[PDB]
Amino acid sequence: MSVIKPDMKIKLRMEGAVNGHPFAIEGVGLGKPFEGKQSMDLKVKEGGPLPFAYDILTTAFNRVFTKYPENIVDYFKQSFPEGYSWERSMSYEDGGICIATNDITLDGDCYIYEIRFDGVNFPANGPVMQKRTVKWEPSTEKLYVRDGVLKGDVNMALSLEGGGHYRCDFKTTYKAKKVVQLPDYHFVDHHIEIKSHDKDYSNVNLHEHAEAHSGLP
Amino acid sequence: SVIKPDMKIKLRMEGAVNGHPFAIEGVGLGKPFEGKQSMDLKVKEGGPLPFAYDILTTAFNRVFTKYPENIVDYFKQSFPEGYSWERSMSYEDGGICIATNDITLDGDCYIYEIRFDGVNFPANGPVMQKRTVKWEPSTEKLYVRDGVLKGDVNMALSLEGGGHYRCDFKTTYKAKKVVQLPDYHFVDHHIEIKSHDKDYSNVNLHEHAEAHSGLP
Amino acid sequence: MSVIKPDMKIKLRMEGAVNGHPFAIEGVGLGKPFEGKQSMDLKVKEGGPLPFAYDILTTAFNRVFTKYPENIVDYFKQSFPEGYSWERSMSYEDGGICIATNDITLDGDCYIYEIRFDGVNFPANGPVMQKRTVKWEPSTEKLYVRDGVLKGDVNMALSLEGGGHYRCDFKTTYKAKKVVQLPDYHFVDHHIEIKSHDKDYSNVNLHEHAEAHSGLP
Amino acid sequence: MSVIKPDMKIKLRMEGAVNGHPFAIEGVGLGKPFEGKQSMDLKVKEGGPLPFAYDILTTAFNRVFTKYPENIVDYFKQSFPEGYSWERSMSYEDGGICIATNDITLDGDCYIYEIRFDGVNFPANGPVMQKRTVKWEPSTEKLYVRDGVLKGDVNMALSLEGGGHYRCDFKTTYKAKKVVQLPDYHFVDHHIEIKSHDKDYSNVNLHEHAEAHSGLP
Ligand SMILES: [K+]
Ligand SMILES: [K+]
Ligand SMILES: [K+]
Ligand SMILES: [K+]
Repeated sequence: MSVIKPDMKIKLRMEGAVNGHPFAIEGVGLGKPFEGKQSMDLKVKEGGPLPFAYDILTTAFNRVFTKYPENIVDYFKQSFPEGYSWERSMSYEDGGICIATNDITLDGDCYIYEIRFDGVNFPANGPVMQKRTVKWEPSTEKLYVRDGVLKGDVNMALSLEGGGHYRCDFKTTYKAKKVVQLPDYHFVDHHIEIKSHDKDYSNVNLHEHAEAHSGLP
Repeated sequence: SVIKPDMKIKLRMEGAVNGHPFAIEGVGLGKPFEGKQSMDLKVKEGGPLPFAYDILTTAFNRVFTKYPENIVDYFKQSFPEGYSWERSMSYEDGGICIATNDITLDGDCYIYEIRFDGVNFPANGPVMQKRTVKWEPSTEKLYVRDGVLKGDVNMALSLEGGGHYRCDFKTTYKAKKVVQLPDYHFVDHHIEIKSHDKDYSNVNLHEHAEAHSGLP
Repeated sequence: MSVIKPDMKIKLRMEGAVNGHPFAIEGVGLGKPFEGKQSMDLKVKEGGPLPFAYDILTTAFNRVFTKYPENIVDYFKQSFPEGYSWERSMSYEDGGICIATNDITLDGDCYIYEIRFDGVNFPANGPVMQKRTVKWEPSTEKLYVRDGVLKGDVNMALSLEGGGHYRCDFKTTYKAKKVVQLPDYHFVDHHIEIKSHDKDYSNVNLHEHAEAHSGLP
Repeated sequence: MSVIKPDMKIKLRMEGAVNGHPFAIEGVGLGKPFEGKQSMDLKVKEGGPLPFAYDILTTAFNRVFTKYPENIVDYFKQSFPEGYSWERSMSYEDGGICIATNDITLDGDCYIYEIRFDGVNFPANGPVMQKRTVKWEPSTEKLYVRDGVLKGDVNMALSLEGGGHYRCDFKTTYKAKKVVQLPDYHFVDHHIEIKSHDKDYSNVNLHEHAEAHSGLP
């Protein structure tokens, strides 16, 4: 009581490949774990310029930054100081598919992410290889316990240039590194936004706002 | 001027699950602007039903959804001509249902013609074993595609003995006339069986639904 | 044991709906069970002229007509005279999805099918509603036992007018009406063909050739 | 002169992660490309003993070793000496999902593979993490052209210890590194087998036999 301060820092490195093309990105940021807000700056270190839509990475760049109510177990805050990991599949409607992992540790006031990201089967003319995405719409993730860990599923949509949406289904498994208390079925509303970026996206400023709830009464 | 603050509902569903035919009729009423509704359902054929009644309930109308001013209400616009929907329901254990509803309006009463079909439910699964408790509340994601409205929702049935059984809904809503097309939005749901008899020949069913646009 | 002839007959009625549009079709045919060949003539009785590619229905119009090698168990011929039923989902790459059931009985030398077929979510501009399909490619179905019944999965593809293919995944459950010996994992090669039809498909002549095998040695 | 001999060699390195646990494997082998047979020895170099069923990896360890008839275009042999790459998703019935990539080059008479393999969401209690798999059944892959490259889809099944099967759907994209003749829709029968292995699977002898065909008749 309590290793989680109302303001905390973040450092990350992501190593990855999309359609066989390796890349690496590093980031530093800060957030307010209790208001469920956070932001960070990201730099492409390898594989620049990135030949695919930068949006497909942004949800990989931590649910501790989630405003939780008193009446809902917070699975992620409990997990610390030791931390937790997640595994995620991201299945796009045109047969594109990404899978990512994050190992999350804590070093004093700073969370440290080790991220692996991989994607394949994106069509050369699809909205990802042509960089035709605008942003992720807001979302509501559904979280439920299975086999003693936490699952989260969310229907995601990328707004497209020239209108319409491009759909993706996320399936995440969250794994506390130690015994914590398990939440009941609940929801997390999200909104992730790229607030600014250069032309090749080599530098990105990224924000997220997330709040948990129990849905309709 | 066809949508009165209090409306009635009449429906018939004809269907089959794992090749077993059945039919259900229902009467109900709701408050379209409050996004609340309820109804009484009676199994007319194929009773007693050999499968979890819960797979049928979401088939038994987004007219009954509370829409804000700032969000276009596709469903209230479609009347008096009305609209139809098509829906696939994909269960994590390979069970799959598809349903259709053709919705018309007669005076103050909505009329549903529903077809429901399901296959490949495992005999030892929670559907055929009837081990479901209720649907969790949900948030549906609605977006336009090819001039019509799509709605996708991550659904989950609570199970006897704990845990959940997941289902992915994909719905297409089709107005039977030209209507204004909404921006990407959400509909929170909560559907509940309030009462039923032992073998579910009689069911009282409630839904509460509200539209919104997510996190500012 | 002997309730099957080297030549047998078929009668069927299918009732169905695609995208909410009801229809009905009847058919009569004959086949050579032990050779795995059959053909039939089909007539639209209701809902004509069908507004969707007829091809989506054709596999719905009996594995009794499969040549089975002596060394593979034949679940299908073995089930008669009590017969069997099947349930099938057919998932198309564009979100279109059909499910169908067949209850198969035997009356003397004639199999009788009671078929229900339903499909939804076919896009208005897609190859099914726009009737742009040419034929099913031949296929190899994979059959395996689960929970004391027989499963069959097959990767299907419709050739398209002006090139390319439109993919569909079939998952079938076959259920004998009496206890039968269960087969080992095996394959059925298929080739289904519309040999002739009239302009709007009110009348169709349909052939299938099917042989079981156990793959590369 | 043809860069493809009747007998050729193979060298590979795979780097990967399953459920967030990294590993690396190297292999050397040889095969007869015009006969569609090949074999190789594999050694775990990092991450061993592998904590998951080795079986999930084996298909990631080259369609060149496929016997093509003369009447079917051979996308793979044509692609050399410049070679080709593939991307593959492998979707398991219990929500486990792997994606892999292979970049294939040619050095003299030795193919060189650079392989990335990633898998997530395999349940702790599943047959992959519990190592309850026996072998892959033989299979028939379906190959078709799309967007000027070659697609291959295959229904796979792992035989399980003490009965039954565990199903996986493969979707592969093959990309020649230069312009080659595109084939028409066809099939490849496969049979992959671990012929021998030591106890924790640090050392594996792996064989594959593959033949192309056009289906019935
Ligand atoms: K863009
Ligand atoms: K129950
Ligand atoms: K056509
Ligand atoms: K084993």
